[PDB]
Amino acid sequence: AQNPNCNIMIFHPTKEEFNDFDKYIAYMESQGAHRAGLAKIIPPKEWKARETYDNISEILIATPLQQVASGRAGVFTQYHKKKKAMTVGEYRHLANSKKYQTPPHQNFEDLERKYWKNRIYNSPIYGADISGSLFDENTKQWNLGHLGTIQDLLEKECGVVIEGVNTPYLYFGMWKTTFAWHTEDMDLYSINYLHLGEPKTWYVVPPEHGQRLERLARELFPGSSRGCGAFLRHKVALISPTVLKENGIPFNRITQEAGEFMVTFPYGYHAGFNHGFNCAEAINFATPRWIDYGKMASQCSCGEARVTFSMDAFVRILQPERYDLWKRGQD
Ligand SMILES: O=C(O)CNC(=O)C(=O)O
Ligand SMILES: [Mg+2]
Ligand code: NI
Ligand SMILES: [Zn+2]
Repeated sequence: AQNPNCNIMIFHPTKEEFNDFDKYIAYMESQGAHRAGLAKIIPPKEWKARETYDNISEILIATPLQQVASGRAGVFTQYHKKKKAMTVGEYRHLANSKKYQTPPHQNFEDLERKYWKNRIYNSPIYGADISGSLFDENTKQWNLGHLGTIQDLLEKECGVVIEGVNTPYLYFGMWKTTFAWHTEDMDLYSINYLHLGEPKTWYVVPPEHGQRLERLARELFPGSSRGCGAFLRHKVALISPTVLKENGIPFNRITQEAGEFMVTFPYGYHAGFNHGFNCAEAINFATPRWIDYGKMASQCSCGEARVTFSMDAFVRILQPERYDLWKRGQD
C-alpha cells in the first residue's frame, strides 16, 4: 500500500504532466497522496495563473466576515459577524494596518506558535466565498474556472443528468483569518490555488481516521454535538495541534505559499490560518473514486449549514433516503 503513514506529499509536475488534470490527480492517488487527506502541487516553472495582479483592488467583498472566537486557546468556536462591504483595496489596507498586520516573527514555526497562543484574543476579517476567478482565460492548464464539473462527472460515471453548476470562489485573508475543521460538501475534493500574498498553514486528518476527529469533536463541543449529528458541517470549530496530539488524533501540517496548489481529498478534514494579506481561489471537484464518499457523506439537517443550489441534486441522487429530512433543514 502506498504512503501507509499518510504523509502529505508534494508534487512537481512537468509542463507535459500539467496538461491533463484528471490524469495527474489519478497519478497522485497511485502514489498514495490521498491517504494524507491533502497534497501540495508545485506548478512547472513555465506556468503562470495570470500575467499580473495589478488590477485586483476593484473586486468587491460584499460581505466581509469578522471571525469572533469563544473558548480557550486550543479549543474554540468562531462566529462570523457580517460587516459592511469593502473593496479588496480597502481590505488590503485594513489587513496591513497596525491593528491587523502580521506581528514580527522569526519563521513559520514562531508564527504558528503565536497563532495558537493568541488567535482567540483578536477578531480578524475574512473575505470568503466570493464567486469568481482570477485565472486568465488564456491559462489552459489547471485553470480552476475550466475544470470539468461535478455534474458532468456524475453523468459520466452514473448516467444521471442533473441541474447545477460548479464555479470557483475567491478568499481574501489577513493574519489570523481561520478556516475551521471541515470536509467538503458531500465529501468532495477541493483544489485551492494561492494567487498572491502571504502563506496559508493547513492541518489535515487522514480520511481513514476522520471518525477519530469527529469523536473528539463531540467530546470537546458537547452541546453542538447534541444539536446536530454533523455539526462540523457548520464550519465553526477549531482544535489546536497540541490538543490533537494530547488526544492521539493523527494529523499532518503544511504551509502553502503563493503560486502553489493544494488538493484536499474526499473526507480529509482540514483547518488552517492565513499568515497575512493573501488571495486564494478554490473549487470543489469530483473523480470516479469520490462517488462512494458522496454516497456516505454525513449531512447537517439542523439547518445551520445551509449550502449551495447544486448540493440538492447530489443529495437527491446519491442519498435519496436522506433527501426529505435534509431538505427540511435546507428550507
Ligand atoms: O482557503 C480557505 O480559507 C479555505 N479553503 C478550503 O477549505 C479548501 O480550499 O478546501
Ligand atoms: Mg480590480
Ligand atoms: Ni475546504
Ligand atoms: Zn447542523
